[PDB]
Amino acid sequence: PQITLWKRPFVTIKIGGQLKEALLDTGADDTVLEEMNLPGRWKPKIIGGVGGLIKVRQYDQIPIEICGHKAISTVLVGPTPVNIIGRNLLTQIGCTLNF
Amino acid sequence: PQITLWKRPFVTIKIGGQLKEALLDTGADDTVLEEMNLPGRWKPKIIGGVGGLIKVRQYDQIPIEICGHKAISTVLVGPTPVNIIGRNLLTQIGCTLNF
Ligand SMILES: CC(C)CN(C[C@@H](O)[C@H](Cc1ccccc1)NC(=O)O[C@H]1CO[C@H]2OCC[C@H]21)S(=O)(=O)c1ccc(N)cc1
Repeated sequence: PQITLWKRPFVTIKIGGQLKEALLDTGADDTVLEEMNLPGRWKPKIIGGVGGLIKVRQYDQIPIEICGHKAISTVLVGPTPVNIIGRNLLTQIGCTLNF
Repeated sequence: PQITLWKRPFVTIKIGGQLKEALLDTGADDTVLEEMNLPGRWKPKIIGGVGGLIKVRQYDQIPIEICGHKAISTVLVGPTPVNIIGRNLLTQIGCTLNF
C-alpha cells in the first residue's frame, strides 16, 4: 500500500517476541530501538544524530516482522528517544518514496 | 518521481535563490536546514533526536522549491549536521511512502 505523511508514520513491528511501535524514517541509515533484550552476540558502536552521539549495541541477523514482511536485519539498541526503522530495513521490504 | 532507499535520499532544493542538497526525511516532523540567513520574523524552537536536543530558529511562510514542486512552508534553521526536508514539506509536494 501507500502511507501519507500528515501524521508520523508509525508501524507495528514484532521483534524479540515483543510488539513495538516504530517510526518509518528515510533519514536514518540504521534501525535503532530503545532499550530491549535481544538474543545472541552483539558489539558496541557509536552513532550520531541531530543532537550528537550515543553508544548502541549492534545485533546482527535479528528476525523482524514489519508491514507483512518477514525480514532479517541488523538492529542497534540504545538511548534513542523514538524507535526508528532506517533504510537498512526499508530497502529490504521494498519501501520507496514517491511524489 | 520514485526514489529507492538503497542510497540516502538527497535531492536538490531551491530556497531564497540558493541551491542546496537536502535529505528527504519521513522521520522529521519539520524541515531543518544548516545555518543560513533568511528574511522576516522568526521564533526559537527546540527539536530533539538521536543524541539530544538542539535550538533552532523557526521562519514561517518561506518559499521553497523541490524538484519543480513549489511550496510555502515553515523552515527551521540551526546546527543540524545535514539539511533535512521534513513531513511539513513532504506533504505539500505530495510525497508518500509506498510498499
Ligand atoms: C530521530 C528522528 C525521530 C528525528 N530526526 C530525523 C532522522 O531522520 C535523523 C536525520 C539525521 C541524519 C543524519 C544526521 C543527523 C540527523 N536520522 C538519524 O538520527 O539517524 C541516525 C540512525 O541512523 C543513522 O543514520 C543518520 C544518523 C543516524 S532529527 O534529525 O532528530 C529531526 C527532528 C525534528 C525535526 N523537525 C527535524 C529533524
